[PDB]
Amino acid sequence: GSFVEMVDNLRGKSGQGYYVEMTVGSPPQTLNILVDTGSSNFAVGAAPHPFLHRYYQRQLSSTYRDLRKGVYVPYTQGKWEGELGTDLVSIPHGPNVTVRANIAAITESDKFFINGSNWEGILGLAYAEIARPDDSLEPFFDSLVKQTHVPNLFSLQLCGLASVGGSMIIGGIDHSLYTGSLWYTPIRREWYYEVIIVRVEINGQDLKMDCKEYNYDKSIVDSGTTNLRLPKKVFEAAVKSIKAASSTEKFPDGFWLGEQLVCWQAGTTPWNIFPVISLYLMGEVTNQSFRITILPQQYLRPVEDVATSQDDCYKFAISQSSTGTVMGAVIMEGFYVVFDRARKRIGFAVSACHVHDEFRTAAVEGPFVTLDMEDCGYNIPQTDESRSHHHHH
Ligand SMILES: CC1(C)Cc2cc(Cl)ccc2C(N[C@@H](Cc2ccccc2)c2nc(=O)o[nH]2)=N1
Ligand SMILES: [Zn+2]
Ligand SMILES: [Zn+2]
Ligand SMILES: [Zn+2]
Repeated sequence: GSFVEMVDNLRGKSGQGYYVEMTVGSPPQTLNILVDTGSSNFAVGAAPHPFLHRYYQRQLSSTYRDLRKGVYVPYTQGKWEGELGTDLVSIPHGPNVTVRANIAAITESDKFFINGSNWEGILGLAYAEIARPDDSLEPFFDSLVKQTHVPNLFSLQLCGLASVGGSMIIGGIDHSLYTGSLWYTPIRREWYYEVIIVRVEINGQDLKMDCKEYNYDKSIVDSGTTNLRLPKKVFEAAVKSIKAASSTEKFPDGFWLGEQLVCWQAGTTPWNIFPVISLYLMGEVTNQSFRITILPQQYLRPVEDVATSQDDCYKFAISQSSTGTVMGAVIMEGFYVVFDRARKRIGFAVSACHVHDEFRTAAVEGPFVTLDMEDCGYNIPQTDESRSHHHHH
Protein backbone atom coordinates (compact mmCIF):
# COMPACT_ATOMS: atom_id res chain seq x y z
CA GLY A 1 0.00 0.00 0.00
CA SER A 2 2.53 2.67 -1.24
CA PHE A 3 1.00 6.17 -2.07
CA VAL A 4 -0.07 5.04 -5.57
CA GLU A 5 -2.40 2.55 -3.75
CA MET A 6 -4.05 5.44 -1.78
CA VAL A 7 -4.63 7.90 -4.66
CA ASP A 8 -8.39 8.08 -5.52
CA ASN A 9 -9.49 6.13 -2.42
CA LEU A 10 -12.33 8.66 -1.65
CA ARG A 11 -15.86 8.80 -2.95
CA GLY A 12 -19.00 10.81 -2.08
CA LYS A 13 -22.05 12.86 -3.15
CA SER A 14 -21.91 16.63 -3.33
CA GLY A 15 -23.07 17.95 0.04
CA GLN A 16 -22.71 14.63 1.91
CA GLY A 17 -18.95 14.45 2.42
CA TYR A 18 -16.26 12.02 1.39
CA TYR A 19 -15.90 8.42 2.48
CA VAL A 20 -13.06 5.87 2.42
CA GLU A 21 -13.45 2.07 2.53
CA MET A 22 -12.61 0.45 5.77
CA THR A 23 -12.91 -3.08 7.08
CA VAL A 24 -13.92 -3.96 10.61
CA GLY A 25 -13.67 -7.32 12.33
CA SER A 26 -12.70 -10.82 11.37
CA PRO A 27 -13.60 -11.92 8.86
CA PRO A 28 -13.50 -8.34 7.52
CA GLN A 29 -16.78 -6.50 7.02
CA THR A 30 -16.26 -3.75 4.39
CA LEU A 31 -17.99 -0.37 5.04
CA ASN A 32 -17.88 3.14 3.56
CA ILE A 33 -16.76 5.55 6.23
CA LEU A 34 -17.09 9.37 6.17
CA VAL A 35 -13.78 11.17 6.55
CA ASP A 36 -14.38 13.73 9.38
CA THR A 37 -11.55 16.00 10.56
CA GLY A 38 -14.09 17.74 12.76
CA SER A 39 -14.69 14.97 15.27
CA SER A 40 -12.77 12.24 17.06
CA ASN A 41 -14.84 9.05 17.27
CA PHE A 42 -14.81 6.13 14.99
CA ALA A 43 -18.48 5.11 14.86
CA VAL A 44 -20.31 2.71 12.53
CA GLY A 45 -23.93 1.83 11.90
CA ALA A 46 -24.42 -1.44 13.82
CA ALA A 47 -28.15 -2.16 13.43
CA PRO A 48 -30.69 -1.97 10.63
CA HIS A 49 -31.78 1.40 9.33
CA PRO A 50 -34.05 2.26 6.39
CA PHE A 51 -31.20 4.21 4.64
CA LEU A 52 -28.49 1.55 5.19
CA HIS A 53 -28.18 -1.85 3.56
CA ARG A 54 -25.05 -2.87 5.37
CA TYR A 55 -23.86 -2.25 8.89
CA TYR A 56 -21.37 -3.64 11.34
CA GLN A 57 -22.48 -6.93 12.84
CA ARG A 58 -20.48 -7.41 16.01
CA GLN A 59 -21.81 -10.98 16.40
CA LEU A 60 -20.11 -12.04 13.10
CA SER A 61 -16.66 -10.74 14.22
CA SER A 62 -14.49 -13.30 16.09
CA THR A 63 -12.15 -10.43 17.15
CA TYR A 64 -14.81 -8.14 18.63
CA ARG A 65 -14.57 -7.21 22.33
CA ASP A 66 -17.30 -5.30 24.14
CA LEU A 67 -16.15 -2.44 26.40
CA ARG A 68 -19.58 -2.50 28.22
CA LYS A 69 -19.94 1.29 28.03
CA GLY A 70 -22.52 3.37 26.15
CA VAL A 71 -21.98 6.68 24.35
CA TYR A 72 -24.54 9.33 23.34
CA VAL A 73 -23.50 11.98 20.80
CA PRO A 74 -25.85 14.86 20.15
CA TYR A 75 -25.59 17.35 17.33
CA THR A 76 -27.59 20.55 16.80
CA GLN A 77 -29.01 18.65 13.77
CA GLY A 78 -29.67 15.13 15.21
CA LYS A 79 -27.77 12.47 17.15
CA TRP A 80 -26.21 9.02 17.21
CA GLU A 81 -25.81 6.72 20.23
CA GLY A 82 -24.21 3.29 20.68
CA GLU A 83 -22.09 0.75 22.51
CA LEU A 84 -18.29 1.04 22.74
CA GLY A 85 -15.99 -1.89 21.92
CA THR A 86 -12.74 -2.68 20.09
CA ASP A 87 -12.07 -4.65 16.94
CA LEU A 88 -9.48 -5.12 14.21
CA VAL A 89 -9.61 -2.36 11.59
CA SER A 90 -7.92 -1.98 8.22
CA ILE A 91 -8.11 0.53 5.29
CA PRO A 92 -7.97 -1.65 2.11
CA HIS A 93 -6.85 1.26 -0.07
CA GLY A 94 -4.56 2.79 2.60
CA PRO A 95 -1.46 1.49 4.48
CA ASN A 96 -0.92 -2.27 4.60
CA VAL A 97 -1.55 -2.53 8.35
CA THR A 98 -4.27 -3.73 10.72
CA VAL A 99 -4.94 -2.19 14.10
CA ARG A 100 -7.04 -2.71 17.16
CA ALA A 101 -9.20 0.37 17.48
CA ASN A 102 -12.07 1.71 19.51
CA ILE A 103 -15.37 1.36 17.62
CA ALA A 104 -18.72 2.81 18.64
CA ALA A 105 -21.42 0.57 17.25
CA ILE A 106 -24.28 2.93 16.50
CA THR A 107 -27.49 1.36 17.78
CA GLU A 108 -29.89 4.34 17.29
CA SER A 109 -29.62 7.62 15.47
CA ASP A 110 -31.74 10.54 14.29
CA LYS A 111 -31.13 12.54 11.14
CA PHE A 112 -27.57 11.15 10.90
CA PHE A 113 -27.84 8.51 8.07
CA ILE A 114 -29.53 10.29 5.06
CA ASN A 115 -31.50 8.73 2.19
CA GLY A 116 -28.87 7.56 -0.37
CA SER A 117 -25.53 9.18 0.72
CA ASN A 118 -23.76 5.75 0.78
CA TRP A 119 -21.65 5.91 4.00
CA GLU A 120 -22.32 3.62 6.92
CA GLY A 121 -20.14 5.21 9.60
CA ILE A 122 -17.85 8.09 10.49
CA LEU A 123 -14.07 8.33 11.02
CA GLY A 124 -13.29 11.22 13.41
CA LEU A 125 -9.73 12.21 12.65
CA ALA A 126 -9.42 15.08 15.18
CA TYR A 127 -7.79 14.68 18.63
CA ALA A 128 -8.75 12.91 21.86
CA GLU A 129 -9.80 16.07 23.72
CA ILE A 130 -13.12 16.17 21.83
CA ALA A 131 -13.77 12.33 21.74
CA ARG A 132 -17.04 11.21 23.36
CA PRO A 133 -17.74 10.28 26.13
CA ASP A 134 -14.26 11.66 27.13
CA ASP A 135 -10.61 12.02 26.08
CA SER A 136 -9.70 8.61 27.44
CA LEU A 137 -11.23 6.96 24.33
CA GLU A 138 -8.21 6.82 21.95
CA PRO A 139 -9.20 8.02 18.47
CA PHE A 140 -8.49 5.81 15.49
CA PHE A 141 -5.49 7.77 14.12
CA ASP A 142 -3.68 7.74 17.52
CA SER A 143 -4.08 3.89 17.60
CA LEU A 144 -2.88 3.59 14.00
CA VAL A 145 0.30 5.57 14.70
CA LYS A 146 1.00 3.93 18.09
CA GLN A 147 0.56 0.33 16.82
CA THR A 148 2.34 0.60 13.46
CA HIS A 149 5.25 2.50 11.83
CA VAL A 150 2.79 4.81 9.90
CA PRO A 151 4.09 8.44 10.10
CA ASN A 152 1.98 10.76 12.20
CA LEU A 153 0.45 12.62 9.26
CA PHE A 154 -2.32 12.41 6.68
CA SER A 155 -3.40 14.55 3.75
CA LEU A 156 -6.64 15.09 1.96
CA GLN A 157 -7.31 15.98 -1.69
CA LEU A 158 -11.11 16.49 -1.93
CA CYS A 159 -11.99 16.92 -5.60
CA GLY A 160 -15.68 17.91 -5.94
CA LEU A 161 -26.61 14.23 -6.68
CA ALA A 162 -23.22 14.46 -8.39
CA SER A 163 -20.50 11.94 -7.43
CA VAL A 164 -17.16 13.21 -6.13
CA GLY A 165 -13.70 11.72 -5.67
CA GLY A 166 -10.42 12.47 -3.94
CA SER A 167 -7.59 10.95 -2.00
CA MET A 168 -6.66 10.43 1.63
CA ILE A 169 -2.92 9.69 1.87
CA ILE A 170 -2.27 8.16 5.17
CA GLY A 171 1.24 8.65 6.49
CA GLY A 172 2.55 10.94 3.83
CA ILE A 173 2.38 13.62 1.18
CA ASP A 174 1.90 12.70 -2.47
CA HIS A 175 3.45 15.33 -4.76
CA SER A 176 1.32 14.18 -7.73
CA LEU A 177 -1.70 15.68 -5.89
CA TYR A 178 -0.65 19.35 -5.90
CA THR A 179 1.22 22.01 -7.78
CA GLY A 180 3.24 24.95 -6.53
CA SER A 181 4.19 25.79 -2.95
CA LEU A 182 2.98 24.01 0.20
CA TRP A 183 2.43 26.56 2.93
CA TYR A 184 1.95 25.66 6.56
CA THR A 185 -0.11 27.29 9.26
CA PRO A 186 0.24 26.19 12.90
CA ILE A 187 -2.23 23.95 14.69
CA ARG A 188 -3.08 26.39 17.47
CA ARG A 189 -4.20 23.68 19.89
CA GLU A 190 -4.75 19.96 19.39
CA TRP A 191 -8.51 19.37 19.76
CA TYR A 192 -10.21 20.39 16.57
CA TYR A 193 -7.70 21.16 13.81
CA GLU A 194 -7.72 24.73 15.00
CA VAL A 195 -5.94 27.48 13.09
CA ILE A 196 -5.75 31.27 13.15
CA ILE A 197 -6.94 33.58 10.36
CA VAL A 198 -5.18 36.99 10.42
CA ARG A 199 -6.85 38.90 7.55
CA VAL A 200 -9.79 38.44 5.21
CA GLU A 201 -10.17 40.05 1.73
CA ILE A 202 -13.10 39.93 -0.68
CA ASN A 203 -11.94 40.81 -4.25
CA GLY A 204 -8.70 42.24 -2.94
CA GLN A 205 -10.50 44.42 -0.41
CA ASP A 206 -9.77 44.03 3.28
CA LEU A 207 -12.77 43.45 5.55
CA LYS A 208 -10.83 45.48 8.14
CA MET A 209 -12.25 43.81 11.24
CA ASP A 210 -10.44 43.13 14.55
CA CYS A 211 -8.74 39.92 13.49
CA LYS A 212 -10.01 38.11 16.61
CA GLU A 213 -13.49 38.43 15.00
CA TYR A 214 -12.17 35.99 12.30
CA ASN A 215 -11.52 33.38 14.91
CA TYR A 216 -14.50 33.84 17.19
CA ASP A 217 -14.68 31.54 18.99
CA LYS A 218 -12.31 29.36 16.95
CA SER A 219 -11.42 28.60 13.30
CA ILE A 220 -11.14 24.97 12.27
CA VAL A 221 -10.40 22.82 9.18
CA ASP A 222 -13.33 20.35 8.84
CA SER A 223 -13.86 17.87 6.02
CA GLY A 224 -17.15 16.90 7.74
CA THR A 225 -18.70 20.35 7.03
CA THR A 226 -19.89 21.33 3.58
CA ASN A 227 -19.94 25.11 3.71
CA LEU A 228 -17.55 27.82 4.61
CA ARG A 229 -19.12 28.87 7.94
CA LEU A 230 -18.26 32.35 9.24
CA PRO A 231 -18.94 34.01 12.64
CA LYS A 232 -21.98 36.32 12.52
CA LYS A 233 -20.16 39.63 12.19
CA VAL A 234 -17.75 38.20 9.58
CA PHE A 235 -20.61 36.56 7.61
CA GLU A 236 -22.52 39.90 7.49
CA ALA A 237 -19.52 41.83 6.20
CA ALA A 238 -18.80 39.09 3.67
CA VAL A 239 -22.41 39.07 2.42
CA LYS A 240 -22.34 42.91 2.16
CA SER A 241 -19.15 42.65 0.06
CA ILE A 242 -20.27 39.87 -2.31
CA LYS A 243 -23.68 41.58 -2.74
CA ALA A 244 -21.84 44.77 -3.68
CA ALA A 245 -19.64 43.03 -6.29
CA SER A 246 -22.62 41.17 -7.82
CA SER A 247 -25.10 44.09 -7.63
CA THR A 248 -25.95 43.73 -11.37
CA GLU A 249 -28.10 40.81 -10.11
CA LYS A 250 -30.72 41.29 -7.39
CA PHE A 251 -31.23 37.95 -5.69
CA PRO A 252 -33.88 37.19 -3.09
CA ASP A 253 -33.01 37.09 0.65
CA GLY A 254 -33.48 33.31 0.70
CA PHE A 255 -30.55 32.93 -1.73
CA TRP A 256 -28.11 34.62 0.72
CA LEU A 257 -29.47 32.33 3.49
CA GLY A 258 -28.74 29.24 1.37
CA GLU A 259 -32.48 28.51 1.24
CA GLN A 260 -32.97 29.15 -2.50
CA LEU A 261 -31.30 28.58 -5.87
CA VAL A 262 -30.52 31.31 -8.41
CA CYS A 263 -30.28 30.45 -12.11
CA TRP A 264 -29.01 31.59 -15.48
CA GLN A 265 -29.43 30.17 -19.03
CA ALA A 266 -27.10 27.10 -19.36
CA GLY A 267 -23.48 28.19 -20.02
CA THR A 268 -24.20 31.91 -19.36
CA THR A 269 -23.53 32.20 -15.54
CA PRO A 270 -21.72 35.64 -15.11
CA TRP A 271 -18.85 34.25 -12.97
CA ASN A 272 -16.93 37.51 -13.21
CA ILE A 273 -19.40 39.43 -11.07
CA PHE A 274 -18.73 37.20 -8.00
CA PRO A 275 -15.49 38.07 -6.14
CA VAL A 276 -12.74 35.75 -4.89
CA ILE A 277 -12.27 35.44 -1.12
CA SER A 278 -8.76 35.28 0.37
CA LEU A 279 -8.21 33.90 3.92
CA TYR A 280 -4.75 34.82 5.25
CA LEU A 281 -3.54 32.13 7.69
CA MET A 282 -0.87 32.60 10.35
CA GLY A 283 2.55 31.53 9.03
CA GLU A 284 5.04 29.32 10.86
CA VAL A 285 7.13 32.52 11.22
CA THR A 286 6.15 35.25 13.52
CA ASN A 287 4.87 38.26 11.51
CA GLN A 288 4.27 36.17 8.37
CA SER A 289 1.03 34.86 6.85
CA PHE A 290 -0.02 33.29 3.54
CA ARG A 291 -3.36 33.43 1.74
CA ILE A 292 -5.61 30.83 0.34
CA THR A 293 -7.83 32.25 -2.35
CA ILE A 294 -11.30 30.73 -3.09
CA LEU A 295 -13.07 31.09 -6.49
CA PRO A 296 -16.84 31.85 -6.77
CA GLN A 297 -17.17 28.38 -8.32
CA GLN A 298 -16.23 26.98 -4.83
CA TYR A 299 -18.85 28.91 -2.87
CA LEU A 300 -21.72 28.88 -5.35
CA ARG A 301 -22.52 25.26 -5.71
CA PRO A 302 -24.46 23.86 -8.69
CA VAL A 303 -27.76 22.11 -7.90
CA GLU A 304 -29.45 20.37 -10.82
CA ASP A 305 -33.18 21.01 -11.00
CA VAL A 306 -36.18 19.25 -12.60
CA ALA A 307 -38.06 22.29 -14.07
CA THR A 308 -34.76 23.98 -15.11
CA SER A 309 -32.69 21.74 -17.41
CA GLN A 310 -32.62 24.91 -19.55
CA ASP A 311 -30.73 26.48 -16.59
CA ASP A 312 -27.58 26.35 -14.45
CA CYS A 313 -28.75 26.86 -10.85
CA TYR A 314 -26.69 27.51 -7.69
CA LYS A 315 -26.88 27.52 -3.91
CA PHE A 316 -24.86 29.99 -1.79
CA ALA A 317 -22.53 27.80 0.31
CA ILE A 318 -21.32 30.37 2.86
CA SER A 319 -23.34 30.38 6.03
CA GLN A 320 -23.48 32.17 9.40
CA SER A 321 -21.87 30.40 12.42
CA SER A 322 -22.22 30.71 16.20
CA THR A 323 -19.35 28.25 16.81
CA GLY A 324 -16.56 30.01 14.88
CA THR A 325 -15.14 29.82 11.39
CA VAL A 326 -15.41 26.43 9.66
CA MET A 327 -13.34 25.76 6.52
CA GLY A 328 -15.39 22.96 5.17
CA ALA A 329 -15.48 21.33 1.69
CA VAL A 330 -16.08 24.77 0.08
CA ILE A 331 -12.57 25.71 1.19
CA MET A 332 -10.86 22.27 1.04
CA GLU A 333 -11.93 21.34 -2.54
CA GLY A 334 -9.53 24.02 -3.85
CA PHE A 335 -6.47 22.52 -2.12
CA TYR A 336 -4.36 19.66 -1.15
CA VAL A 337 -4.50 19.73 2.62
CA VAL A 338 -1.79 18.30 4.78
CA PHE A 339 -2.67 17.38 8.37
CA ASP A 340 0.89 17.33 9.80
CA ARG A 341 0.15 16.17 13.28
CA ALA A 342 3.86 15.31 13.95
CA ARG A 343 4.82 18.96 13.34
CA LYS A 344 1.55 20.49 14.76
CA ARG A 345 0.80 22.33 11.46
CA ILE A 346 -1.59 22.18 8.48
CA GLY A 347 -0.28 22.63 4.94
CA PHE A 348 -2.13 24.05 1.91
CA ALA A 349 -1.15 23.74 -1.75
CA VAL A 350 -3.11 24.21 -4.96
CA SER A 351 -4.78 20.84 -5.84
CA ALA A 352 -4.06 18.93 -9.00
CA CYS A 353 -7.89 18.63 -9.33
CA HIS A 354 -8.59 22.38 -9.85
CA VAL A 355 -12.13 23.78 -9.83
CA HIS A 356 -11.47 26.27 -12.56
CA ASP A 357 -12.65 29.77 -13.75
CA GLU A 358 -12.13 31.50 -17.08
CA PHE A 359 -9.71 34.18 -15.83
CA ARG A 360 -8.88 33.44 -12.13
CA THR A 361 -7.34 30.58 -10.20
CA ALA A 362 -7.76 29.13 -6.67
CA ALA A 363 -4.32 29.96 -5.16
CA VAL A 364 -2.02 29.55 -2.17
CA GLU A 365 0.37 32.52 -1.92
CA GLY A 366 2.94 33.95 0.44
CA PRO A 367 4.52 35.25 2.38
CA PHE A 368 2.77 38.46 3.52
CA VAL A 369 4.51 40.26 6.34
CA THR A 370 3.10 42.53 9.08
CA LEU A 371 3.79 43.11 12.79
CA ASP A 372 1.35 40.35 13.92
CA MET A 373 -1.07 40.03 15.27
CA GLU A 374 -1.46 41.43 17.56
CA ASP A 375 -2.70 37.96 18.51
CA CYS A 376 -5.72 37.12 16.38
CA GLY A 377 -6.61 33.99 18.48
CA TYR A 378 -9.66 34.11 20.79
CA ASN A 379 -9.46 32.70 24.31
CA ILE A 380 -12.68 30.78 25.01
CA PRO A 381 -14.04 31.72 28.45
CA GLN A 382 -13.00 28.89 30.79
CA THR A 383 -15.96 27.03 32.37
CA ASP A 384 -15.96 25.61 35.88
CA GLU A 385 -16.77 22.25 34.27
CA SER A 386 -13.60 22.53 32.06
CA ARG A 387 -11.57 23.93 34.91
CA SER A 388 -12.28 21.21 37.47
CA HIS A 389 -11.81 18.00 35.32
CA HIS A 390 -8.45 16.23 35.96
CA HIS A 391 -6.38 15.09 33.05
CA HIS A 392 -3.92 12.58 34.44
CA HIS A 393 -2.16 11.41 31.23
C1 LIG B 1 -19.85 15.35 9.90
C2 LIG B 1 -21.36 15.37 9.84
C3 LIG B 1 -21.83 14.03 9.17
C4 LIG B 1 -21.92 15.51 11.26
C5 LIG B 1 -23.43 15.65 11.17
C6 LIG B 1 -24.31 15.11 12.09
C7 LIG B 1 -25.67 15.27 11.86
CL1 LIG B 1 -26.80 14.51 13.04
C8 LIG B 1 -26.22 16.00 10.76
C9 LIG B 1 -25.36 16.59 9.85
C10 LIG B 1 -23.97 16.42 10.05
C11 LIG B 1 -22.97 17.03 9.10
N1 LIG B 1 -23.39 18.06 8.38
C12 LIG B 1 -22.54 18.61 7.33
C13 LIG B 1 -23.04 18.20 5.91
C14 LIG B 1 -22.73 16.73 5.71
C15 LIG B 1 -23.72 15.75 5.82
C16 LIG B 1 -23.31 14.39 5.66
C17 LIG B 1 -21.99 14.03 5.34
C18 LIG B 1 -21.03 15.03 5.26
C19 LIG B 1 -21.40 16.37 5.43
C20 LIG B 1 -22.69 20.07 7.45
N2 LIG B 1 -22.09 20.94 6.60
C21 LIG B 1 -22.51 22.13 7.00
O1 LIG B 1 -22.14 23.35 6.33
O2 LIG B 1 -23.39 22.06 8.00
N3 LIG B 1 -23.54 20.75 8.31
N4 LIG B 1 -21.78 16.57 9.08
ZN1 LIG C 1 -11.87 -1.57 -2.40
ZN1 LIG D 1 -7.14 13.84 39.98
ZN1 LIG E 1 -8.18 14.02 30.07
